[PDB]
Amino acid sequence: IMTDAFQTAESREVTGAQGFAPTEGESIVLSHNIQHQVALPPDLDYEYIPLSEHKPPAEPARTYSFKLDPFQALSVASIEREESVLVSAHTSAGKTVVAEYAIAQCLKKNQRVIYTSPIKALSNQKYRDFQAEFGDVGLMTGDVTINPTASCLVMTTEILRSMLYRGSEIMREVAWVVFDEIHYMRDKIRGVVWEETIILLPDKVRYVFLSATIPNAFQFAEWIAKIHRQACHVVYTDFRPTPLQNYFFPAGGKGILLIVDEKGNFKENNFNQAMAMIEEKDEKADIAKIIKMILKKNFQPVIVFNFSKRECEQMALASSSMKFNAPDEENMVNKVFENALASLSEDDKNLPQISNILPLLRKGIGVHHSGLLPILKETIEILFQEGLIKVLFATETFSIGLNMPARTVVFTQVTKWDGQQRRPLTSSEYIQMAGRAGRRGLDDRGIVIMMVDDKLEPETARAIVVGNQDKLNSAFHLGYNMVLNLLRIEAISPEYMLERCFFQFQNAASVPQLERELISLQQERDAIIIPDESIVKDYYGVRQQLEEYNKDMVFVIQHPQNCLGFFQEGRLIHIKSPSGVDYGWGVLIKHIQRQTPKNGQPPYPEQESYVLDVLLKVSGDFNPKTRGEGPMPEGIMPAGKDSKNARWEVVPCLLNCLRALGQLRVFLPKRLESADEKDGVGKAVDEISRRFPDGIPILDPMENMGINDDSFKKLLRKIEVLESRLVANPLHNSPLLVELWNQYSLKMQLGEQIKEKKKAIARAHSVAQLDELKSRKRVLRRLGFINDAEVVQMKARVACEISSTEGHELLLAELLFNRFFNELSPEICACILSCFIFDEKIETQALKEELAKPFREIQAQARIIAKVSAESKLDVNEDEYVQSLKWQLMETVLAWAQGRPFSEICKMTNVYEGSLIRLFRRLEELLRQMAEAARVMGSEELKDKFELSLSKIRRDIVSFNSLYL
Repeated sequence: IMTDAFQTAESREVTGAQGFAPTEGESIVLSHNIQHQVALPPDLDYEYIPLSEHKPPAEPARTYSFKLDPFQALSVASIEREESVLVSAHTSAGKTVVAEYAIAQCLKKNQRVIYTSPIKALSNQKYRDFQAEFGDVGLMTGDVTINPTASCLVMTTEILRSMLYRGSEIMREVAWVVFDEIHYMRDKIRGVVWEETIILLPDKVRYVFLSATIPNAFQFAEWIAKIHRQACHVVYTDFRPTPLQNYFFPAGGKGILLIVDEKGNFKENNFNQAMAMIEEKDEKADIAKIIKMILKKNFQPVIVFNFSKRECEQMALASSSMKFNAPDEENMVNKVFENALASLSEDDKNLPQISNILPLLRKGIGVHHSGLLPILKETIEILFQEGLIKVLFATETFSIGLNMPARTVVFTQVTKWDGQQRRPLTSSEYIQMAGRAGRRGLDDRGIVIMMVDDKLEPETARAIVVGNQDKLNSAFHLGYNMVLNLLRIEAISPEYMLERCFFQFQNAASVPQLERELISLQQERDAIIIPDESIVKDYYGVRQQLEEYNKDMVFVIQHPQNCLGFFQEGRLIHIKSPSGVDYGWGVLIKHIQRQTPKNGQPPYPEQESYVLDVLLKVSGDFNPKTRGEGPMPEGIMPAGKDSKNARWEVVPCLLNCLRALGQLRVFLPKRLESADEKDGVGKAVDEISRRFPDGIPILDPMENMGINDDSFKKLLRKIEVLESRLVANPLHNSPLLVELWNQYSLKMQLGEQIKEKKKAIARAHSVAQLDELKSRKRVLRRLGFINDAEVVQMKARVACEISSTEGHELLLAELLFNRFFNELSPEICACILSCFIFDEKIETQALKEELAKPFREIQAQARIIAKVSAESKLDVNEDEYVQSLKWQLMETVLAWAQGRPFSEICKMTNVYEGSLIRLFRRLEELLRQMAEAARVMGSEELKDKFELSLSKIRRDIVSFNSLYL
C-alpha cells in the first residue's frame, strides 16, 4: 500500500453543469493508461552520439480512411514514419487493424510484405481476410503456395525460416515483415523457430510486432534494436473494456467463492476457506452442474477451456442433457450449416464427425480444437460470434484466434502441456484466456471460474491470478537442421546465432540487475531484527517437525494392520476429518469393507478402503446417506445450529477420519432406526463424559494396540524427544509468539526468496548451450555428416532440406543417402514417412510384417544414431528416441495413396478426421521437401520417386484452405 485509488463501485457521476460546457462521463469507467517507449540502436563510435527523438503524432498524416482509436493511432503512426514497432495489448484492443495498415501502406507505394501466424489454420483465415480486402495477397504454406508473385504474402513461420536459410531472392525485395501473436515465441518446441526467422532477416527490414500484454515488451525491442541496429518503438496498454470478478470452484465443493474483487481486491479468507474443501480428497460431473446453473444464473455465453481434445468432447456430452436454444435459434443453426455442404462431397457430408456435431450445435453447444475439420471448426466459430452457440468447449489454441468474447470463462484444468513439463498455469496464459470474458457492450462484468485440485503447493494457486505477470522467455535451443544450415554457409557460424538469440540477450541484460535484486533482499532480512533470533528458529523449526510427524503416527494407526482388530460394536471412537476438523467423540456402530467399486476409479488404498458407520452428534444438510466417496456425508459439527439440531447420528465415516479409540465400549442393540433409539445411546456417551472430566482414556498405540514395529518405535520415540524441545521455550505464561512468528516468517521467506535469486544468477551464466554445441558437433563428425575441419559434407546438404520433421533430420538423411527408398514403391515410401510426421497417439493394431520390416530397420537405425549420440555427452535414452515413431498410422495412409474413400479411411484408426488432415498435408510436405533432398544427392530417380508418391496424396477435398488465384 503506497499510492492507489478506489473506483465508484456500481454506478456514479462525479460532476454536473448547465447550458454551456458540460463534462461527459457517460456509461464508461474506469479504463485509462497507455504507454509508449522507444529502444535505440547501439552507437559505433565515441565521436558522435545523435539524440534522435521519435515521438509520433497521435493521428497520422494519412489514415487511408482506416478507423483508428487513440491507442492504435500511435501504433499506426510509428509504421507511417517507417520504424519497427511492438504492439502489446489484449485481444480487445483490435491490434489486427494495424497489420492491415502496414500492408496497405506498402501497397500504396507498391512494395512487398510478409505476414505470419503461429498456426497454419489461422494463416488460411487471415489470407482470405486479406485477399478479399486488398487483392494483392497470396498465401505460401508448405502444403499450398498460391500467387507467390503477389506483393503481400501470408506464410507459415516454418516456410519463412526455410527461405532465409536457403537464401531466397524474394527477401531482397521484402520491406516489412508482420508477426502476429508473437508472444507464443514462448513455446518450448516451436518458439525457437520464431527467433531463427527474426535473427536471419536483413537488418534493413522493418518489423511489426502484434502481441498480448507482456511486462518485458521494452526488453524485446532492446533485443531487436541491438542485433538489427534499428530504432524500435513500443506501444503497450493494460486497459480492457470490462471489469473482471474471479470465482474459485473447489473440487467436490457445492459452490463458488469470489477470490478477486472487480476492483482487484483479493479476498484471502474466501481463498483459505476454498482450500478447506480440497483436503477432502468423479469431479468431472461438477462442470455439468456449473454449466447448468450459470444458464439459470444467466451467465452466457460461457467459454470452457480444456487442454485435452478428448475430454473436451466428454464435457459437451455431459452437457448434452441440456438445451439452450430456442425454436427460431433451433433451425437457424442448421440453415447456415447447409452452406458448407456445397463445399463438400456427399460422402464427406455424411462423415461420422459431422453427423454427431450437428445435433449438438442445434442445442447451442460448441466444441473447438485442432482435431476438427477446418470447415467444421469455422462454422462453430461462425455460430459463436453470431450468437447461435451459448456454450463452447475450447482448447488453448482458441484464445490465439480472432477476438470472439463471451460473458464467462471457466478453467477446468490449471496444469498444462506434455512437451517437457507439467506446469501450473502461468499468469500470461491466464490473462489471455480470461480476457475472453466480459463482452464490451452487453456485460457488466467478466465471470471467471476455476476448478482447483490441490497438492503440496497451494502457493501455485495464489500467484497465478493474484500475483504479477511473467517475463517473455526465449525457448531457443540447438537443433541438427539449424546448426548444419549455419555450418553450411561460409559467412556465418552457428555461434553467430547463439550470440544474437533472445535467450542470450536476456541473461546478459539480466545479470547486472539480478545482482542488485540479491543485495537488496539480503538487506531486508538483516534489517529485520528479532529478539533472541535463535530460540524462535528452534521453536517454529521443531513446531513444523512435530505437527508433521504426528500425522505419520495416525496414518500407521488408521491402517487396518493395527486398528481393525480393535473394531467392536459399541467401542467409543474419536472422529476427526482429514481436514483437521474435530467431529468430537463417538461410538462404533458398524465397520464394513468396501468391495468392488463400479469401474472407473483405481481400486482403494487400504487406508481409505473401509467405511466406518459411527454415531456422532453433528448436523447440517442431513441426508447424504447415499454417500459421496468423500470422507463424510457433508455435515457440520456443533459449530452451526446447535438448536435446530443436536442428534446422535450414525455417520458413514471413512477410515481416514479416525484419529483415536476409546478405552471401554457401550452395550449396543441390534437396531438404531428412529430418532429415539439413537438419542438414548447419546446419553450413554454423555454419561461417560460426566465421569471423565479431564478426558476420555485412549488406547495406547504401542502397548494397548500392540504395535512393535522398529519404524514405529523409532517415530514414536522421535515424537517424545521432539516434544521436550517444545517445553524448553517461552510457550507457557505468555503467547507473544504471534508478533515473533509474524516477524520471523519474513526472515525465512526472504531467506528463501534470496535462495531463489542466488541460484537465479547461476542460470544466467549457464554454459549449457555452448557445451551442447561442442558435444553435438561430435556426432556430426562421427556419423560422417561433416569433416574434421567441421565443414559440411554431402549428407549434411540433404539434411538442410528436411524441415517439417524434428528428430529425424539426420535419420532421414542417413536412410536416403544409404539407398533405402529406391527399393520401395511410391505409396510405400509415403506410408513409411508417416511415422515421422506427427506425434499424436493413435490406436490400431497392425504388426503386418511387410511394413514391420522397413519400420524395424529404420527404428533400429534410430537406436544406432541415439547410441553414439548419447555417449557423445548428450542426454537421450536408447529406448526413448526409438519409440518416438508411430506405426499406427502406416496402414491408414497407404490406403489413401491407393485411392480409397476418406470415410473408410477414418474407420481404420481412432484418429480425428481433422487431425488426420493435418498430419497428411504435413506428410505431403515432407515429400515435397525430400524431393529436393534427392535432387541435391545427385540421384534424380529418387526425386521422381518422391514426386510420384506425392501425386497420390493430392486431391480436391484433401487440399482445403482457400481457392482464389
